[PDB]
Amino acid sequence: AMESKYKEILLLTGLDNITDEELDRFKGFLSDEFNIATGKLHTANRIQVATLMIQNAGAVSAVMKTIRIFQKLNYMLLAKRLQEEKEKVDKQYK
Repeated sequence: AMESKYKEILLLTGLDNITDEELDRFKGFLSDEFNIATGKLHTANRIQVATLMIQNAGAVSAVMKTIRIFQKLNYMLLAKRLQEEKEKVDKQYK
Protein backbone atom coordinates (compact mmCIF):
# COMPACT_ATOMS: atom_id res chain seq x y z
CA ALA A 1 0.00 0.00 0.00
CA MET A 2 0.95 3.65 -0.38
CA GLU A 3 1.27 3.72 3.41
CA SER A 4 3.78 0.88 3.65
CA LYS A 5 5.78 2.38 0.80
CA TYR A 6 5.93 5.79 2.46
CA LYS A 7 7.13 4.11 5.67
CA GLU A 8 9.90 2.31 3.75
CA ILE A 9 10.98 5.73 2.41
CA LEU A 10 10.99 7.27 5.88
CA LEU A 11 12.89 4.42 7.52
CA LEU A 12 15.24 3.05 4.87
CA THR A 13 15.99 6.21 2.88
CA GLY A 14 15.60 8.62 5.80
CA LEU A 15 16.47 7.43 9.29
CA ASP A 16 18.68 4.47 8.29
CA ASN A 17 20.84 6.95 6.36
CA ILE A 18 21.70 9.17 9.31
CA THR A 19 24.22 8.47 12.04
CA ASP A 20 23.40 7.92 15.70
CA GLU A 21 24.68 11.43 16.40
CA GLU A 22 22.42 12.84 13.66
CA LEU A 23 19.47 10.82 14.95
CA ASP A 24 19.87 12.62 18.28
CA ARG A 25 19.66 15.93 16.38
CA PHE A 26 16.62 14.66 14.48
CA LYS A 27 14.94 13.82 17.79
CA GLY A 28 15.73 17.33 19.08
CA PHE A 29 13.72 18.84 16.23
CA LEU A 30 10.92 16.26 16.25
CA SER A 31 8.57 18.13 18.63
CA ASP A 32 8.55 21.11 16.26
CA GLU A 33 6.66 19.01 13.70
CA PHE A 34 4.91 16.29 15.70
CA ASN A 35 2.74 16.39 18.79
CA ILE A 36 4.97 13.70 20.30
CA ALA A 37 6.61 14.42 23.66
CA THR A 38 10.39 14.70 23.44
CA GLY A 39 10.79 12.37 26.43
CA LYS A 40 9.01 9.59 24.53
CA LEU A 41 11.67 9.51 21.82
CA HIS A 42 14.80 9.72 23.88
CA THR A 43 15.85 6.05 23.84
CA ALA A 44 13.74 5.04 20.82
CA ASN A 45 15.48 3.41 17.84
CA ARG A 46 14.86 4.19 14.15
CA ILE A 47 12.05 1.68 13.65
CA GLN A 48 10.28 2.89 16.82
CA VAL A 49 10.70 6.55 15.87
CA ALA A 50 9.33 6.03 12.34
CA THR A 51 6.40 4.04 13.73
CA LEU A 52 5.50 6.67 16.35
CA MET A 53 5.69 9.40 13.71
CA ILE A 54 3.31 7.53 11.44
CA GLN A 55 0.96 6.65 14.31
CA ASN A 56 0.75 10.36 15.12
CA ALA A 57 0.58 12.03 11.73
CA GLY A 58 -0.06 9.36 9.14
CA ALA A 59 2.53 8.17 6.64
CA VAL A 60 2.30 10.95 4.05
CA SER A 61 2.60 13.74 6.59
CA ALA A 62 5.36 11.82 8.44
CA VAL A 63 7.49 11.70 5.30
CA MET A 64 6.85 15.38 4.55
CA LYS A 65 7.79 16.42 8.09
CA THR A 66 10.91 14.25 7.94
CA ILE A 67 11.96 15.94 4.73
CA ARG A 68 11.41 19.32 6.40
CA ILE A 69 13.47 18.40 9.49
CA PHE A 70 16.32 17.12 7.32
CA GLN A 71 16.26 20.56 5.68
CA LYS A 72 16.35 22.36 9.03
CA LEU A 73 19.33 20.17 9.97
CA ASN A 74 21.14 20.98 6.71
CA TYR A 75 21.06 17.34 5.57
CA MET A 76 20.33 18.62 2.08
CA LEU A 77 21.59 15.58 0.15
CA LEU A 78 19.28 13.26 2.08
CA ALA A 79 16.33 15.67 1.96
CA LYS A 80 16.60 15.71 -1.83
CA ARG A 81 16.77 11.91 -1.92
CA LEU A 82 13.70 11.56 0.29
CA GLN A 83 11.81 14.03 -1.88
CA GLU A 84 12.74 12.05 -5.00
CA GLU A 85 11.66 8.71 -3.49
CA LYS A 86 8.43 10.34 -2.29
CA GLU A 87 7.60 11.54 -5.80
CA LYS A 88 8.38 8.06 -7.15
CA VAL A 89 5.80 6.49 -4.84
CA ASP A 90 3.27 9.27 -5.53
CA LYS A 91 3.48 8.50 -9.27
CA GLN A 92 2.44 4.92 -8.54
CA TYR A 93 -0.83 6.15 -7.02
CA LYS A 94 -1.55 9.23 -9.15
